[PDB]
Amino acid sequence: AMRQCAIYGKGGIGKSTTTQNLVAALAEMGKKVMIVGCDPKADSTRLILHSKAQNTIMEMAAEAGTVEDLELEDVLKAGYGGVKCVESGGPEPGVGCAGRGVITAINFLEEEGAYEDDLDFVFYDVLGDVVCGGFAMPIRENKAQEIYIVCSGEMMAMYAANNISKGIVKYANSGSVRLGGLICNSRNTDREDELIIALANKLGTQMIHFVPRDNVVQRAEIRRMTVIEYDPKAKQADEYRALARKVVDNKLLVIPNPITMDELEELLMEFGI
Amino acid sequence: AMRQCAIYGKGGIGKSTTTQNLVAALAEMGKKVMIVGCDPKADSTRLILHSKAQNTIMEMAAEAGTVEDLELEDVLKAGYGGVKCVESGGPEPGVGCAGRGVITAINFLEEEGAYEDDLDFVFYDVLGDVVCGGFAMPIRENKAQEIYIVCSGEMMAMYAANNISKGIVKYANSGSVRLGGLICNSRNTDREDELIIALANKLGTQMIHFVPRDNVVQRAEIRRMTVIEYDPKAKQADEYRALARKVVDNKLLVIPNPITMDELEELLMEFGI
Ligand SMILES: Nc1ncnc2c1ncn2[C@@H]1O[C@H](COP(=O)(O)OP(=O)(O)O)[C@@H](O)[C@H]1O
Ligand SMILES: Nc1ncnc2c1ncn2[C@@H]1O[C@H](COP(=O)(O)OP(=O)(O)O)[C@@H](O)[C@H]1O
Ligand SMILES: [Mg+2]
Ligand SMILES: [Mg+2]
Repeated sequence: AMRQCAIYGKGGIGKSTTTQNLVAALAEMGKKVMIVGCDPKADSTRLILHSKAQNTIMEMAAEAGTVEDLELEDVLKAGYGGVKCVESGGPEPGVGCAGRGVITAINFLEEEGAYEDDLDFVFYDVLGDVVCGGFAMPIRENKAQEIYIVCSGEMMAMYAANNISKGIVKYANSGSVRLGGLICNSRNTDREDELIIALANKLGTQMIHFVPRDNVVQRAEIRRMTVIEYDPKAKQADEYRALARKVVDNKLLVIPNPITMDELEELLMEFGI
Repeated sequence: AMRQCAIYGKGGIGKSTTTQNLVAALAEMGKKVMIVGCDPKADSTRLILHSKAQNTIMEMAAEAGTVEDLELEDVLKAGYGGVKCVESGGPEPGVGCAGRGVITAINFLEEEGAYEDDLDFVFYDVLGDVVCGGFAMPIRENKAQEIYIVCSGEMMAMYAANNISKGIVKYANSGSVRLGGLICNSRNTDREDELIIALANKLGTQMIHFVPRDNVVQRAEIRRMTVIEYDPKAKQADEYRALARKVVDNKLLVIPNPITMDELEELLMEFGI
């Protein structure tokens, strides 16, 4: 078996930084992991690959002719800890549906046997500002059974978490996609941990980890590395190791209870944010 | 004539706060303005209307039967300074295309004669994390001739500005949609104004105003008002008045020059962000 997980959240909240560091910690532990980038920004694997980014399936298919002219061994790339990496890509802005590349990529990976039994985890890093097209496909088509939402005390980040949860509820009659937890990627605000715990409880889930804001992230990323590789002794490396451990041990996967806008505002008012 | 403007930018960057305050300042000056909300969050008019939000055209059409059963006088609502307000709405998460309501709304407004000659400005407040579907329609279909992008020193906010600019370039052969400027909505970071000026120069535009981070915004919004209405003497009210004046006087509308990821990273490295 393998655990298929998707990391969702609003743009800029820390999906790719959190995913790549979490996965590096899992690889450091001895797990076999694949990351599938499902965000048009297409830099979801660069810290594993030590790279600028990664050429996308959409780009490589266009240069080869069709996606069938591609071979998996040409598309998947291995980096830190043997983690395997692939980017979906997507159409240029103003052209077609921004999520169309996700559908092409996941189908290609399935057909070509990328989901070999020896994998322990797959992580999809998915744009979450809209829940439609290819960005909804991991939920709609039962590709990621465990959804973890990166958020913060920012109202927009909490709204996004609630919106993603509404999408999970919409497809709960089929497949087995569930909300696994919230990950608070801190903005260094007071009581932020308490706020995200409260939100998770209202949704029916948990806050799986509170990730502190730490400048070591930027110093590692300037050098195209995870904190795990860049400075294994960093306090922030231990934070990502704690997040990885709790993801491994997590057994709570729920159909969430989306809340009203009044509930979100009350949370913010209460915790003095 | 009227000036048709659209405010784009990544989620949570300050589009709705900036738009409603800018428009309040324009109304305070004696201009006649309409705001069209083009973000599924659907709270782009609440500070003009003193409201929780506004019921959307998609919602009202469903309750009436068809969009043709709606009357403009039932849909448009007037608030502070006589500013007229309408919300597009959109499908629930996981269902259909998140931007579909924008197409329905703009077409309804055009057909029903909402664009009366006495209007001086129309502002569309548009989700910008993806540039596709109804979110691209104001650009693709020549609805907003002047695009202003709210951003900040945040890398993701600058990436979004570059992405929106790529969409403008894509449709420059038809219609007359142009980039009018960048608005820096500050994160209280050092040299942020210099950084956004540099980005604007690389794109071929200008930074039309630097909006400071000021807690008076939250105090006004808790009370469902713009800063302009809440505390007309606030320093931040004068900031929005300066932004409004410069939008009124702006004559630079360009086909932008999108930059490479290396250029963005160099900007960030240079200004020590
Ligand atoms: N815990 C953290 N501490 C410091 N910086 C962070 C942290 N998490 C993310 N960042 C920074 O935030 C920015 C956006 O993170 P990213 O993972 O790219 O967001 P997303 O993938 O959700 O768009 C990056 O520059 C990253 O270095
Ligand atoms: N200049 C500012 N100073 C302080 N808070 C701000 C400022 N601009 C925006 N905000 C706050 O940022 C949050 C997001 O702004 P909003 O306009 O809703 O973003 P968007 O419409 O782009 O999603 C709001 O809570 C708003 O009060
Ligand atoms: Mg990312
Ligand atoms: Mg808004």
